[PDB]
Amino acid sequence: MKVPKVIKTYCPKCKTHTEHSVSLYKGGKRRSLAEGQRRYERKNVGYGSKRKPEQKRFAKTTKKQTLVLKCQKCSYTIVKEGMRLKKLELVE
RNA sequence: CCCGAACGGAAACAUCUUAGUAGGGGGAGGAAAAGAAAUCAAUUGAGAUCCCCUGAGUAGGGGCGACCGAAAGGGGGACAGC
RNA sequence: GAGGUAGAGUACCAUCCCCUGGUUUGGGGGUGGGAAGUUAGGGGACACGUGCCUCUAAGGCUAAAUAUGUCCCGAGACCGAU
RNA sequence: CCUUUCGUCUUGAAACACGGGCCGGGGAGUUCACAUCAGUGGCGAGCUUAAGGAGAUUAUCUCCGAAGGCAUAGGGAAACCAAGUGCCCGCAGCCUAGUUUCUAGGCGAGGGGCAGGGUCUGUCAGGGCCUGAAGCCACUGAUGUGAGGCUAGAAACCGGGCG
RNA sequence: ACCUCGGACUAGGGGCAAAAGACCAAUCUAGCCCGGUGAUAGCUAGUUCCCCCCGAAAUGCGUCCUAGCGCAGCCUCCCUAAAGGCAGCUCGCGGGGUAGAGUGACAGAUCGGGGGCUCCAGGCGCCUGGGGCUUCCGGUCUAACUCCGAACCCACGAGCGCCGAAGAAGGGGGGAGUGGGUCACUCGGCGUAAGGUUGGGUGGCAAAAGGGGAACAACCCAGACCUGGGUUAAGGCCCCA
RNA sequence: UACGGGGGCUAAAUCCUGCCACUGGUGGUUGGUUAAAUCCGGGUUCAACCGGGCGAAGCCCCACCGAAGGCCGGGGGUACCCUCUUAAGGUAGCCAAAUGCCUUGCCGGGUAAGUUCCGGCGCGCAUGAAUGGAUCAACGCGGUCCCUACUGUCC
RNA sequence: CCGCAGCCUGGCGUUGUCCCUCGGGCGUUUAUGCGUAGAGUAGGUGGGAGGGGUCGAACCUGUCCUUUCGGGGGCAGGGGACCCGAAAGUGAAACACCACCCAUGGACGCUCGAGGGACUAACCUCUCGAAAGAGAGGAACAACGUCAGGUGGGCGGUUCGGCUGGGGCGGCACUCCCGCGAAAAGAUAACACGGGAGCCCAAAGGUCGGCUCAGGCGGUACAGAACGCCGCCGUAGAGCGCAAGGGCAAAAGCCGGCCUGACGUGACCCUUCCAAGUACGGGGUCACGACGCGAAAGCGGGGCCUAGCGAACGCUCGUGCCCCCACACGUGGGGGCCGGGCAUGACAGAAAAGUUACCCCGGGGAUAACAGGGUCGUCGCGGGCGAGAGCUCACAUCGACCCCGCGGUUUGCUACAUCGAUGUCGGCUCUUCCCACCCUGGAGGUGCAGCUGCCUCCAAGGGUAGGGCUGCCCGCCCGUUAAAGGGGAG
RNA sequence: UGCCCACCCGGUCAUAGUGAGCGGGUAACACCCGGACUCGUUUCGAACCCGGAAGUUAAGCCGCUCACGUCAGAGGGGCCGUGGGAUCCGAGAGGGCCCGCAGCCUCUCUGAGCUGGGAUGG
Repeated sequence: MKVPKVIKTYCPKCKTHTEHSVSLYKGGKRRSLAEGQRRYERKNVGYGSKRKPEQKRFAKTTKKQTLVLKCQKCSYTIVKEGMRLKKLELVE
């Protein structure tokens, strides 16, 4: 697909339809020392089999594409619903 | 007091649990152990330890799965401290 | 009033391992470092700082209150010779 | 005169399926704890004493002992907030005169439907939950769950010894 | 590389094996005994007093699931609740594309003739044969065609009819088994077929004795409180009888 | 204490498993490099120090020598052609082998008949010379086939 | 799927002393600096108009080093005492003193490397020695401990999907969708049939406006059946993204204009999933708010409608706050919500390879193999009919294409019976049955001179061998005989 | 008066349609006049938009006739189902019969526009 860089949509803080910056969604860094991460080593310490099952088989060819819009007039950022696509082209 | 199991359970099973039990080794006594806080808790309080009833399946742990699982305080027993 | 004493590879720290709810927080050990020590230290749920509160280890030793039937008295909605 | 042999598995299969010589004796849904219900009783905005102590003809018994737990308010993670009333239909019973024999009408407990209120959430409608004042204890009972778990039945694996 | 005797040593996930997974005490794809341990069984067999009342399913969805379970439906028992409830029919009023029928009403399938137009081959401008196009006329089929279209089945209202305060629409609660069905008839599909399989509806049987069909789970008659009398059903009536 | 210690295939024995591309040497050269000694110039009041021409042998190069070391494939196509290692591409043998499908290749032996076996010829789908192919002396309670003698195995 | 031994490498400790070249440093020792304008070396910031001054300066004269030989910096004597300005320039001034930074070199005690070397006193190896102790070689290595990484079926535990007309192979009927199945309510099976999806579209989306298609006819240069143009007809025969079904004409089709509603938040409801429980997903109807389109009504939370998709846990993102302790407070760091993404196609979500013919266990006739029953595609046989050949003539005999029947001799399916056993091929012996008659008996026809033939019908009383090859059956063959029939009886 | 006759606004959505022929208009309705302004023609006043308005029943509109399409009625012909039941027939396929219902096609003939709300014309 093709999507323009700027889309006039509603801004919750601006309480009307405003211009926005549109870009793909990117996951953040794993951010070690998380509670869900801390227990991993505390569960991996000692002797035993691979404590947590890990996925090895993959079925879906692609992954869901998500749109991220930022509200220029108030620096707000909104999170949109995902969708399955080949590759979301950001060219206007 | 050291060493240290599998069986099963998770309807599979590997983390986990079954479990510091079964069992090994050492060493006593008629009881042993422990015993005088680097204890608690929290509006500035209590006052060794032990066991009994509660606190309580609460706190908290774990493919958050089966399950495991306190303490503090209160109530009893005798309450000895050098 | 003045002066003095008050326990080291011990606390504590990093790491690996063990276990217990102890979890970024517990205790033990191996390994490496490693203090202060009275004008000392520790502790008061992640770390650090600040104040406030309470204890003083790294040596002892200890009456009773409970664990049990190889045994001895007693009792029993325990059976009558497969 | 009419009549396939017991039990079980089983769509039927029982009669070519299994287990069945005879007799006698033995022999299999129990125990606890929790949860929940029923039935039963005691008390009641309380209930309930445990563990435990004292006295006693001594495990019986009597008194004492709320320790505690459940209910007595819910929402949400929290900071916190935090109700119990108001309409209507209407059973039994009662009252009214007829009782002609009675929904003829009222009163109407209970109950039902619209409400309302507290709470979080949503910017309002809303949405989720709670709220109309009764549970606790004791016995027996039943079922689920955990313990060998109705009875009996395996290859397995492990520890320690003995060849 | 003979054979054998007495002594001695090698221990089980080990020992030995001129090695067959052989032997190691009759126990060897991992020795024995005792203890974990009353291990694990979604499997297999048994499960014991009487009377009486009531009284099923073999289906759907999910499941490393089809030899079991969860949620349903189907049962029994209890309490509350207080006038309606509806397994049938009739009327009224709606829904339908199936049986059938049609193909010039689409989609396709498919047989022939006639007329005209066009091209080619042959023969003497003509004729014949063949090729393409059109028109007209005729016929043959459709689970995946429907211009039409029943019986029929279903919704709702009213009516009829039945049950109902002796024995009660709704609500709550305790306890289950049931998830392998089969056959007969009837309308399908698969397959020629099948006491085959797989669907819709009904009926038994399962759990239903009694009478007939010779005996018999299911075929017909017909639902066993008991004794007795009588009349009858499905069937039968020469003898067995 | 390596003619050893341990580990792996095998089972005795016998026989089959044209080329100078590189090096070495020899011979030579248009041509390039090449030490010591010597000449010239700068520079130094002379010496130390910088560049220019001559510079032997060896090396750079070519050809030959393989009873000099030694070497001597595969693929494409139809035993042969062709690029490269590096020059060519291993002759030869064996075979109805366990290899051959037409099958019982055909024929002969052996019997009345032989789907068994043996041997011979040659159509090699698809042998192509190494942990392979061929090979039987002696040996075997090994397996198959045939003959004699034998004989109640049979009729 | 993995885990643990062992092995290799490296780090740390047992780990000592001299060094040695270089590159790093540690705390020190010191000394070295011109874009232009200007008395002139302003390298860049500070306190600082005072700093030096028998608490020794200006002046010039040389020895000396260096440099962009610009020029400054260090030497005592000759000289016994003087210069910079708060004054002139510089986007930034004082060679007025003392500080910081960059930058060049050497050295001091310590550390690390590229490393290298040496020694012995650790320690190791061996010998002597009763002990004590001594001697010989390697060496701060090795070896051990510990940690990490690589390898690691040497050893240990495990799984080895599901559906299935036995199982495996086969395929996915295992996730969702169209029609048919399917029988005019709904629901309704098949490893039934014909098919699709794991997307694509910033425009293929919203709205407004305009035009009407496929196709055919007549006339015009190139001109053509079909490029364009002018007229006539054309009820969909086109087109609408992707399979099918349906729907659609001033449109949902085609062409332009403007847009981003393919909207945020909170809802109810349909299908999923009938009656009669339920995850997703899709879809519909809303309110609040703001948008966009059009004059407007109004229409727009995606595609004309029906397929285009993923729980817990954990991770990440956005969101405004909330919480972090047995004392409070501060900072950091964490935790929670609410929603989004990261996947599981075995698609209602374990992390998962083969053999066991050395197997073992509890079962299974809910189920394979031999053996009954049902059936008859095949097999054998029969009959109908009759193209054809036989000299003529279908039926003496052969009968093609077709059609209708029988048997349950093999062979195909069926799983009703048997899995706590109905012991499996052949053959031997022995008994019996049947007739679709091989011979023997009777009768007949004949393309029957006679024999030999060929064929039909009746007839099951009797007989129907012996050998070779092959285990058989089957099959080939030998020599006689009347021939050397075929089948049943678990 | 009137009512229907067209018109504007419709409902029914073909019995109301299509095609041809003819008839009707001095109002109504169109045809038709012209574009400077409004607006507008990826050329054009074609069309649309605006300003109009001579002529005119030829279009259209309207009525009528005839054809076809199409709804019904009747006739002829075509074709033929299904519920309910039986130890009825038939081996089966199938069929009859008693109890209840039908419809389908195709030719012939006969009809074939209805109606609400308002300003013109008779």
